[PDB]
Amino acid sequence: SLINTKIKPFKNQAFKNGEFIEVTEKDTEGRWSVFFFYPADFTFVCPTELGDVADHYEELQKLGVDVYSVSTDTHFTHKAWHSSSETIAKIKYAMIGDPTGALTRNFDNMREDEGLADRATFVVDPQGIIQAIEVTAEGIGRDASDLLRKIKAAQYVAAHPGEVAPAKWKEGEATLAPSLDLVGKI
Amino acid sequence: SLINTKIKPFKNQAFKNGEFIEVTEKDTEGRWSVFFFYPADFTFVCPTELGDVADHYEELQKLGVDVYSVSTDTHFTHKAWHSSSETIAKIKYAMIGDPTGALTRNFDNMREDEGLADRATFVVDPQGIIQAIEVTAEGIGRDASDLLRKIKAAQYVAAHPGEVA
Amino acid sequence: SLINTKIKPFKNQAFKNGEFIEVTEKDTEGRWSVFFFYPADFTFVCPTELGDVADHYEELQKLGVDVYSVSTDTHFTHKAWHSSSETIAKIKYAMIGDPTGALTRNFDNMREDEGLADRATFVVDPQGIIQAIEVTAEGIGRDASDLLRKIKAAQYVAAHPGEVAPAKWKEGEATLAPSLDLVGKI
Amino acid sequence: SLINTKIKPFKNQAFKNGEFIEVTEKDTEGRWSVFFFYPADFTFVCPTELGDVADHYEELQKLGVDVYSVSTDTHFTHKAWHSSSETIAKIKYAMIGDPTGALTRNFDNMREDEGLADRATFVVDPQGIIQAIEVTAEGIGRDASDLLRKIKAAQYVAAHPGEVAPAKWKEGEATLAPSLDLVGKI
Amino acid sequence: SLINTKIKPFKNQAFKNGEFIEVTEKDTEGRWSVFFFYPADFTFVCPTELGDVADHYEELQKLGVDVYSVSTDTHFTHKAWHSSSETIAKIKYAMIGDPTGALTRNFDNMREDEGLADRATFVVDPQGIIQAIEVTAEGIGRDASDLLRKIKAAQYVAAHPGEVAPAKWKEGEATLAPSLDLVGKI
Amino acid sequence: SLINTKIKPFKNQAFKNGEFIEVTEKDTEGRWSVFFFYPADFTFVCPTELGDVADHYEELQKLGVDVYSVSTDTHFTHKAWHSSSETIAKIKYAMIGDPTGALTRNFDNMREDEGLADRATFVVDPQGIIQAIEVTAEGIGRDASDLLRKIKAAQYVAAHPGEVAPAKWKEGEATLAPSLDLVGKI
Amino acid sequence: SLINTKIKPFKNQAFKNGEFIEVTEKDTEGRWSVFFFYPADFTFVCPTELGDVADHYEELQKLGVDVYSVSTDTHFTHKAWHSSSETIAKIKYAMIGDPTGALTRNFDNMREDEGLADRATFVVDPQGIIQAIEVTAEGIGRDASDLLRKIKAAQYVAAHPGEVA
Amino acid sequence: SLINTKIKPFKNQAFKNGEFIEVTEKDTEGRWSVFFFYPADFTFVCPTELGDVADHYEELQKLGVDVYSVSTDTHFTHKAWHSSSETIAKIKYAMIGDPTGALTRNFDNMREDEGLADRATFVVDPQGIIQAIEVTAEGIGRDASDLLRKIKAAQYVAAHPGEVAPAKWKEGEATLAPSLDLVGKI
Amino acid sequence: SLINTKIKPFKNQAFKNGEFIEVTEKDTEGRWSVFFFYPADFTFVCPTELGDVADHYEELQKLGVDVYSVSTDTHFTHKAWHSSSETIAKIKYAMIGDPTGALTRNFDNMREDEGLADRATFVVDPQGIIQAIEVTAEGIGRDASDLLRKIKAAQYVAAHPGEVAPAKWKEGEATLAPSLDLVGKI
Amino acid sequence: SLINTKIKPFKNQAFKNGEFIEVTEKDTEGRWSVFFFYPADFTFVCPTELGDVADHYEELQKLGVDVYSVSTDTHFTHKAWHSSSETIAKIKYAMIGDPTGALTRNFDNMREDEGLADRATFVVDPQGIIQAIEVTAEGIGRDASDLLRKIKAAQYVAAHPGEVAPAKWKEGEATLAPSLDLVGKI
Ligand SMILES: [Cl-]
Ligand SMILES: [Cl-]
Ligand SMILES: [K+]
Ligand SMILES: [K+]
Ligand SMILES: [K+]
Ligand SMILES: [K+]
Ligand SMILES: [K+]
Repeated sequence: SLINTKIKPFKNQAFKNGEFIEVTEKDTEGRWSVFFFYPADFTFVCPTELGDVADHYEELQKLGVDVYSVSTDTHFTHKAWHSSSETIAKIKYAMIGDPTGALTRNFDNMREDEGLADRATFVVDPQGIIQAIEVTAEGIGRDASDLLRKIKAAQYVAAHPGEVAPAKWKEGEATLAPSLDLVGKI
Repeated sequence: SLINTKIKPFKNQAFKNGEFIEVTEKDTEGRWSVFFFYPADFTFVCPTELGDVADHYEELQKLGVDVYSVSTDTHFTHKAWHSSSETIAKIKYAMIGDPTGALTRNFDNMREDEGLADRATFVVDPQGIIQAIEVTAEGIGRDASDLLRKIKAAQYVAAHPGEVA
Repeated sequence: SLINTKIKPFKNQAFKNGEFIEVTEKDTEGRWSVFFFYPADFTFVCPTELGDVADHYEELQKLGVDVYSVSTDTHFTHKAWHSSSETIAKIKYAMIGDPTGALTRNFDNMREDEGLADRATFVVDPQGIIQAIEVTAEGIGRDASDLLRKIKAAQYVAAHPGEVAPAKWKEGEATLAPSLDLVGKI
Repeated sequence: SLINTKIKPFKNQAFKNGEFIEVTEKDTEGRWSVFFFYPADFTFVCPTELGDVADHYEELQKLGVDVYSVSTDTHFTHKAWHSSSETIAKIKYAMIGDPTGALTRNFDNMREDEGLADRATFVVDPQGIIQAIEVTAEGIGRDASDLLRKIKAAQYVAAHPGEVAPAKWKEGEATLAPSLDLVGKI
Repeated sequence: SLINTKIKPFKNQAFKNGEFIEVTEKDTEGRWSVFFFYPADFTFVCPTELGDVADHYEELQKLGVDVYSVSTDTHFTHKAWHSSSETIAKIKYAMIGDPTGALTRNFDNMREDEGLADRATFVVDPQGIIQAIEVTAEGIGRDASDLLRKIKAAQYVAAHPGEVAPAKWKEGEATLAPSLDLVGKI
Repeated sequence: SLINTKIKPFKNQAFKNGEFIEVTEKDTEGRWSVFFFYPADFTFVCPTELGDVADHYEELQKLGVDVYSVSTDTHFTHKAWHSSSETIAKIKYAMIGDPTGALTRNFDNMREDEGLADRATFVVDPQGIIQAIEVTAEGIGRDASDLLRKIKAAQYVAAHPGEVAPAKWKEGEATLAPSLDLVGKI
Repeated sequence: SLINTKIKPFKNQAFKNGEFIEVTEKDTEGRWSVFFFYPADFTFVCPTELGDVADHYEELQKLGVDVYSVSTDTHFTHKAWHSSSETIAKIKYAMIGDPTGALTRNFDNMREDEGLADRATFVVDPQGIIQAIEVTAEGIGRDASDLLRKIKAAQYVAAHPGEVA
Repeated sequence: SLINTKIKPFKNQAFKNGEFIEVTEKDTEGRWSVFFFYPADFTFVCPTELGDVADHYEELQKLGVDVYSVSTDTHFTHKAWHSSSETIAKIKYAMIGDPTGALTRNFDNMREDEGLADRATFVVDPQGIIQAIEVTAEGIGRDASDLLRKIKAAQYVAAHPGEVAPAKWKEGEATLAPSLDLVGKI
Repeated sequence: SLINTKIKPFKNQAFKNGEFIEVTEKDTEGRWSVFFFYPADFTFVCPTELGDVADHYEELQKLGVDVYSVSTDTHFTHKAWHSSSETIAKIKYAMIGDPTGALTRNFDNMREDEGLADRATFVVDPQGIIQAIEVTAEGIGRDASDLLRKIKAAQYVAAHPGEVAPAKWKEGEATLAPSLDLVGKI
Repeated sequence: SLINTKIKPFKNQAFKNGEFIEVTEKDTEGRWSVFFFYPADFTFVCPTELGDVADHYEELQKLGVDVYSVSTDTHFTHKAWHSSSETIAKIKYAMIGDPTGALTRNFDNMREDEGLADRATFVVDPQGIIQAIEVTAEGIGRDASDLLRKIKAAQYVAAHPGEVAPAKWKEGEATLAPSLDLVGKI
């Protein structure tokens, strides 16, 4: 999989808080990033997953995490969706348009026979390495709280090399210190 | 990704409740399955995660879900690990050995420079279709409760396609 | 060159008069067809050209001509655009979504570096043969009346094989009949 | 697709106002150029279209636009035709001969089974970029008035970048100024 | 060289005595044929040669020989030239138009850099076998009396097999009988 | 065809007036040359043709024209034939032997199934450019008077550039001056 | 075969006398080496053979010979096996883990359909040259005394090239 | 390695007890075989390894094991060596000559830059599967008694499937019975 | 290498005792054949060798051996040579002409830079198998007596399979009978 | 064909007069060399030919000619053969072993299906050029006296470049001098 690989260069237009901006990989350097892919704008389902990320966005920015939602629609479409839907209107992070499919293909996330991205979330660290990946079928919700947890854990191992976060790890809980004597002990 | 693709045929030995059994894709037919990959027996993060899945195993079995843990170690090694660790001894689901690495590569989950599988979880429906995928870096834990929630969502949308807004 | 070539098979979803439908090359067999490509929904030059075609749609249907607008946006986006623009709301012809870009490539009409189609119009006869092509750069509008004139002329020539319609030909004006005697005499 | 691509180099003999001249792409640089392809000298639809362009050549020159008609006949034949037809006699622009077919193939406009060019018109700006294309079937005549309209719109857009001419736009009519604000409003 | 090879199939339009016709390889079956290539209509050297052939056309028809002049101009152009020039107006043989160059290339007679044929003459027998070739350079005119001489000699060789026409063979002169005894005796 | 191409380099042994010599492309530089190919020594038709050329050899030498007869036999064989035949004994020009076939193939004149050259004559100018070609079939003899006619005409064209020899041009007859005014006047 | 070829570069983790160490070809330079491959930890034939080499290890060390056992299991597994079996606990030479299988394939010794090494022994001289090779089927035992004899013969011919008839 | 693979077909001449015979793989079917390779006949070293096998040959035949020694010399050379050396004279098994190198290459045992086989011994069971392999450098003796041991062990596991022979196994000694309960126990 | 390979099919014209004949491989079947290649007719070393074979042709015919001399000259040249040289005049065997070089290349005997065959002699048995080859440099003569010796030995060996003729073997001398017993004894 | 080609580089071990040596192409530079190939040591026809060459070895060394016998056997085998055959014991020239077959393939002399060389002899001059080749089938012996004759002739021609040695030429007999006058006169 693309776990533990570096993200590839990209250049896309985006809608962000009433403005059109350009995003490239250079904007991700030195930062934590979340690439949040979804198939299409303006479908008949409430865009809850994106709204749930927007609800957590202040906290994600406090942790220095930037969020980019991505679909193969244009930034023009994103802007109209943002005006037409109260849920989407809550989004203050960048909505990237990827009509060439190139960003989606960099993350190996294209449904080629449909021309739409799959429902994938990628966590990328400040050096561009992918640290977590989540892909679900339609109807299987992506929980923004499990995403926050994973990010906090990724930030923790980065700040404490020599330690690993066991299952269900949360802040305050015990970590493990990989060693010879710990081999076969747990 | 492999989302929404059918799992590939496989044939592997496993340790399960004190015996060595053979597992193939025919054992997954008509059942919900969780393929739980981890890098290596006799290490550290791997057992807490495996133990957390063992703690929910009764519940997963009430939902018609089978669990298969997979690493590139042999079934011999799993048996030995099951006898020596208190956390692993709780496991009652099948521990598959994948020394040729074929099952891992079928799930595109190999660390090729280490010969070990990445920390990946796959939810596979009764038709062999992969419905959820999770992969994390060495040190970021999986949450068995989030896995359960997803499995319940997957079962619900299968039973009731189209219930949305 | 796609002039005097046969259209290739396609299968696309479309928005037409409040519903979603499938459109394929078989729906064009036996009919006159206009494939009207444009780059993106929710932009500026695109709606005026599409509305202008919607104004001639009653006349075109009386001539047996079906209209298909095409962009690489999805059919969901078309529907949304249709509900929010007064200009697009008057479209009663099929709005095809081509997110894989396969129909656009069939017509060799993709801006590959943008993932959007160019501003191209094609006139296709009942046998699937393209009889007229028009392509313009981003800021130059098309004129549906010139489009109509070309369709009428195309119909005449199909209906009168040993005749040809000269420059600026309108219904009822003097046509020419290619022969040995007429050679070099105009 | 040739829209928005640069014309290729060429070198051809042409008949222009009683003399044979050489035309190359260097003659087109810094000028607006119309390449008017037609299938054959001493035929029927071909002269009426060429005469119609001649009727507008005074205005086109006034706007800095050069015209080049092109067929696979030789420049010798164009001269004989100029002398024998009262319509061709009024042509004051260069009548290019393309017997190798090289210029016709640069514009991808050969009828390979006939060795004759198709009825295509290309509008080229001072930088060599193709801004408008029109191709019609053998029996359908082109309309010089619509060619004029397009040239004027292409010239306007060159001069007012950030503006675009909507459908049916003519000199002295309202133009659109793309902005974030205007998206989805028309 | 193409001496003693079979002509390849062809299908070309032509002008012959005020009418347009189709010529193919079937029209030459069972007949003797002269393919007279020249570079271009409405030029200078070409008509004098074509006229010289026209003068000898009755004699040729008596010998069962058909003439086919060829250039890469169209049959429309040949008609106009036929009406235009007093030299060309006396041609009663078929003027083939070869705008695709296929017929010229079958006889490996194309000037690929000009798209015009060279000045070549081919004698073809009733079985389609080329028995004589003549190619001269741009500006050197051919002479039909030579052509007739070669034709008469070709026909004798066919009607009297086992004999050969020596240099300067004219009707009534001695012919050689190839044999073992004659080897090195001349 | 090879008309108006430059001869390729060659190196062959030859027999000339009781002596063996080497001939290369350098020996033809600055001179007019006639390459007279024939199929085989000690045959029947070949000597009569070679003799006919021998008769005209003084006239040719006055015009600065050198003769080179060629066959795929060796120079040893040419000598023996020179001693053996009264027709051949009168040849004072160089008899080239081309047993490798390289020289024959440079002139695309090989009968690949026999390993013998066809009956072809090539006129080459001082710059090595072929100005006239003649190929006849096994058994049709060539005529040197024709050859001289083509040679004299080739030389005039070279010494008076901007003029062209019409059909049947002989010394003293009118020549054409290619121009614009003359197009379609003949 | 690989007889008389130079061993290829490698980098692997090993268990040795209670610690994890890294082993590369630089540790073999200037020494006589025995590479002892076996299919899998926590099995049957493998330990008797490994124990027999452990019984001669003091002697092999008196002759300047280093021993490396190799299997496709991890160094973690070797450590666990060393703690649980009385036969393996006697091993004081390095137990190399080869999970990517690179060291095994360098010696052309992989059972590709099992992901396990074949039962092969290689004797490698101080210049990296392979001087003796032995490979046996599953179930045919290696003889550590025959190995010793060969190592002594290899050392003798190296010291005294040409002493024959 | 070739361990546990089937031997490939072969056809070689051999010297055996004063006679020349032919050996193919068909002679190995249903039998145990030992292929004993060695570099060359008639060198300056006493051929002890081959003599040591000859000393054990009666016993090997009682166990139904056939022996074939192989080098790239001819069977002619083997026969002369057998007459000249007392050690070689003891050999009653087949001495195969392999001058094409094909048998040696089937067992991947060629030193290609020398054209001699390496010092390899292969034990092959009645189904053609290689069960043991031994390769040594020069001076490192192959012990025929270790070979007998291996063979007895190979024959034993074949006769008692479900059992394996541990290290140093000899007849009378205990075997192991691969089972789950034995896992990690030894 | 051609020793012990079968001759390839061929079809050539030849001069034999005042007539031209066709020779093919079918003429060689069931006969012993000598293919005597030489570089050129009317040269120096070539006739002395050919005459020497002629001196032995009576004996060769008596032994059922046919002879074929071969060069790249034509059969016409062989006849002229037969008439002019008292040495060649005594040749009663077929003098094959190989102007395509095809027969010479079948025997791999072309001097590719000269288009002449090298001085090679091949002995072919009734089954088409080449049993003896001799090739010499340009200046070295072959000896027909040694050719005879070889033919007689090849015929003896055909007749006494299991026997061989040793060095210097001549009719009625001791021959060897290969056996195991004779190995290493001579 | 290896006639008149240069020998290729080689490096082989040999047995010569009681010792083992290396032989390469450099040992032949500046000397006359005979490469005498034979199939196998310890056989029947081979020794009589080799002994026969050993009988002329004193004469050959007086002529500056070195002899090399070659087989695919090893040099060890040669030595052994040398010690056991009365015939081989008289060989004082180098006996090359070619177990890789590389020298035999250089001379294109391998029986690939046997791994043995054919019965071929090559005469090589001081410049490494092969001047004579002889190959015979398995039972036909070579004659060293014919070999000597060819070497002498080869030496003469090298020593007298404008001369050639005819058929059956022996030292002192009449040689020929190729020239124009001698053509066709023998
Ligand atoms: Cl385009
Ligand atoms: Cl050969
Ligand atoms: K799209
Ligand atoms: K043309
Ligand atoms: K493993
Ligand atoms: K030839
Ligand atoms: K050999």
